[PDB]
Amino acid sequence: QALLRILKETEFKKIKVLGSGAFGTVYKGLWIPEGEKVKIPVAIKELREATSANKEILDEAYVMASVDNPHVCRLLGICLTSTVQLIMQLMPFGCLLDYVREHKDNIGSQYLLNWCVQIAKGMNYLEDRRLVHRDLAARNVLVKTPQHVKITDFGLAKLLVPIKWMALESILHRIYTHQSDVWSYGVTVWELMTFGSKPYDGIPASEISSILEKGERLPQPPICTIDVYMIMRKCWMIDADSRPKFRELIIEFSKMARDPQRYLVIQGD
Ligand SMILES: *CCC(=O)N[C@@H]1CN(c2nc(Nc3cn(C)nc3OC)c3ncn(C)c3n2)C[C@H]1F
Repeated sequence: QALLRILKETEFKKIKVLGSGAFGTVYKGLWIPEGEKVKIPVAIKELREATSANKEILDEAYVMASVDNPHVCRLLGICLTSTVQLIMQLMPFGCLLDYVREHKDNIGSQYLLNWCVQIAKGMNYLEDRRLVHRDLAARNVLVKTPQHVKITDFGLAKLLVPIKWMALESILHRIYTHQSDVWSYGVTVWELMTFGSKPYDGIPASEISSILEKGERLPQPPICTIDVYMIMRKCWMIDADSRPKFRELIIEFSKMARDPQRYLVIQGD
């Protein structure tokens, strides 16, 4: 339990709002641990107040605090009052979804393929721990530096619907496995390769199941060669066991990262 710090209310201060939504509020703030001589920049995520067991909350937070990988965000500390407040390291460049949209003209093939490797490394770490993420998406990848991204919000779903990132078996039967995480990974890569386009844009969530049942899939991004699109398509196979494994995705995307211009055709790159 020494991985999870229980923070007093005086030990952290919210300074600036970073974002707000149905989940709650995320702040940029300071962590001032008592009996220490340092003030640490952190993000503070205050979940929306709920009418619903503390023992199971701490137990899940202990798991979130136990993740130890350069490409998965760790839970630094927690503060339980009428609300749940999660403290973690501040990722100054924000979410990868906003980043690829803001830098669509200045992102080369090497950055994109390196991100695919790092996301697959983080997800493979979780699979080795027998942990399922359930909400992998570009909005849930954070940018520590342009060459270092981390998967965020692990365990938050269990602590508490992204239809367009979900595998068909998850939509129809609410089944979540590592192989359904692979489907979400495929959609995430598609978000990256389109510089942040919305998947199935304008299509209501209730229609997605019938799109997948008919055999339709997200279209090939303009910059993607057929080798990269084949990986995305394999992530979206109906048979979950036929999808790639995260360990295989690391190998194949690391191979492409060694000659990135061969696999992504980007103007000016
Ligand atoms: C794209 C998804 C999204 O917009 N999420 C918002 C922002 N969130 C968030 N942001 C950061 N870093 C950051 C973002 N901005 C605009 N400035 C900074 O730092 C200066 C972050 N670091 C750690 N964690 C958990 C973060 N979350 C979540 C939504 F509010």
